[PDB]
Parts: sequence; structure tokens; C-alpha cells
Amino acid sequence: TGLLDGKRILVSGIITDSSIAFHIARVAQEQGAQLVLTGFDRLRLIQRITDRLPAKAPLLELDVQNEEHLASLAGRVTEAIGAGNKLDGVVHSIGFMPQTGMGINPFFDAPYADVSKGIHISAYSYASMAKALLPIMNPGGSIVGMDFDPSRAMPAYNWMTVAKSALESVNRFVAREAGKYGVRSNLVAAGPIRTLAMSAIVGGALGEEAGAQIQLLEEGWDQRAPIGWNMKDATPVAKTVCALLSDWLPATTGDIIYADGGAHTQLL
Ligand SMILES: NC(=O)c1ccc[n+]([C@@H]2O[C@H](COP(=O)([O-])OP(=O)(O)OC[C@H]3O[C@@H](n4cnc5c(N)ncnc54)[C@H](O)[C@@H]3O)[C@@H](O)[C@H]2O)c1
Ligand SMILES: Cc1ccc(C(=O)N2CCC(Cc3ccccc3)CC2)cc1
Repeated sequence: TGLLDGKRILVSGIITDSSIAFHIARVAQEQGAQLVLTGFDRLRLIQRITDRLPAKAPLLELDVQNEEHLASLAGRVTEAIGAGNKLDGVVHSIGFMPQTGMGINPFFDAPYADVSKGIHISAYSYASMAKALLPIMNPGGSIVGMDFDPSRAMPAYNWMTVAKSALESVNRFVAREAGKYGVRSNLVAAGPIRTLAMSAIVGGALGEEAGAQIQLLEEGWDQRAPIGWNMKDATPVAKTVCALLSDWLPATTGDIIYADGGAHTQLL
């Protein structure tokens, strides 16, 4: 027992109890992992949420757009897990795109300054995070990031889709670098999940305009999924991420694992 028994995994991206990163952390601990969490901006509020996990764990601040945060990351993580110890896993569950580039706003009306910001946080940070943490990762390690299949365009997602396409490409290169440390790098392309952020997006940025398309688009996942899809349950996704963090997918890297009920393999 204990899928991640005796493993040191840094999990990023927790902002609310609905965050995918929160469920990844939970299942991870339930499987015997010692976690190190990173938060952005409102650390106090994050701490409130994190304290609801199965076990306690170090919470460090990390704004992936801040050079010093990334420059001190390794040292700060080492102080947290104790000198002489290294990380066995890294979870990147960070994403962002201003309303201008994701929602009801026209595709052609997104200022690059906004798009660039979204790509910085959603894609480039996967590499900067890898750079800061690879030096303190043990062989057999695993870096995992969250993705949303951008192989085909769709309503509303717009520039966040572009950001995910960049992410998938960044992951392939991070895998080359990571390989030098005996570490694997992969993405988990999850089906739609009703996280607070997602729920806000779905509605708070479309009203009754795109609300239709997004409703249909959304309903399509469960229809297409041979084993169905429950947008209100992040657990299957969290389990998939822990699977990549374990030693049971030792020959897979620079890849993408789809945790979407099999929806992307079906047309109707
Ligand atoms: N919600 C979905 O249906 C869905 C589907 C597929 C993939 N994903 C991906 O999963 C990840 C998390 O999704 P979520 O719905 O749980 O989102 P939210 O927590 O619920 O997660 C986004 C995280 O981004 C963090 N963040 C934003 N800017 C940051 C910065 N500069 N530095 C550090 N952190 C920053 C936030 O603080 C937050 O914790 C994202 O990469 C997202 O694109 C989500
Ligand atoms: C902070 C943050 C977190 C996660 C995302 C992220 O991955 N998006 C969220 C809304 C999703 C909406 C949906 C589109 C099609 C069908 C069903 C639902 C699309 C993907 C962006 C920003």
C-alpha cells in the first residue's frame, strides 16, 4: 500500500478547495507522500485551504513571474524538506489568461500584452519551474503539468487554447532537459472540471451569448466518453497525476496522458 510511499512531491497551484491541485495533493498524501506546497499572492487564504488536507505540509510563496521567487525556490524548498534531501516529484497546476483572451471577448480583440502574460504563466513557467527544481530532484523523478487538449479549436477557450498548445511543446523540451537528471516530464490532459476558476469562466465571461456553445461543448464530454465524464469529480484526474508521479509509468516522458473518460478518442 502507499502508491507514493516515502516520496517528496512539490505540488503547486492551490487557490481554493476546488482547485485540481488541491485534489492532487490530497490523493498524493493519502498515498504516503510528503508534500511541499507553493502558493501565489494570498498565502494566508491558501494556508486556510491547505490546512484541510489529510496531513500538514510546508507552504512556500511562488509567483512564477517573479525572478527572485524562482531563483530562491530550490534553496527555500531544501530548507523545507531538509538539507541532504531532494524532491521526487513536481506538480505544475498553474494557469491563467486575462478575460480579454478567454471567454466571450472576440478572438481578435486580445492585446498581446494580455496574451503574453497568459502564456508566461501558463506555458513558459513549466520550463522555469523545471529549471529551478531539476537540480534538487532524484533520478526516477517525475514532473507533471496540467493540460487541456488544444489540438482542435473550440468556442470561448480562445487564447488559453494557444497557451496550452505552447505548453505541450514546452513539455517536450523540458523532457529532454529532465532526462539528463533521470527525470520524466509529462502532462495530464484532463476533461472539463468545475473548479471555481472554471465555473467563473463558464458564465461570468459569457452570460447568454456564448453560454450556449459552452453548454453544448461541455455536455459533449460525457456524451463522447465511453465511460462517461463527471465534471464535478476531480479525483480521477488527481489519481492519473499520481500515476505519473509513481514508478508505474517509468518509460513515458515528453508525453500527454488523457484523463477525460476517453472523450478525445471519440467523434460522437
Ligand atoms: N478547470 C478545468 O476544467 C481544467 C481542465 C484541464 C486542465 N486544467 C488546468 O489545470 C490547472 C489548474 O486548474 P484549476 O481549474 O484547478 O485552476 P485554479 O486553482 O483552480 O488553478 C490555477 C492556479 O494558478 C495559480 N496562478 C496564477 N498565476 C500564477 C503565478 N503567476 N504564479 C503561481 N501561480 C499562479 C493560481 O493561484 C491557482 O492556484 C491549469 O493549468 C489549468 O489550465 C483545468
Ligand atoms: C485558471 C485557469 C484554470 C483552468 C483553465 C482551463 O483549462 N480552462 C478552464 C475552463 C474550461 C471551459 C470548458 C471549455 C470547453 C468545454 C467545457 C468547459 C476550458 C479550460 C484556465 C484558467
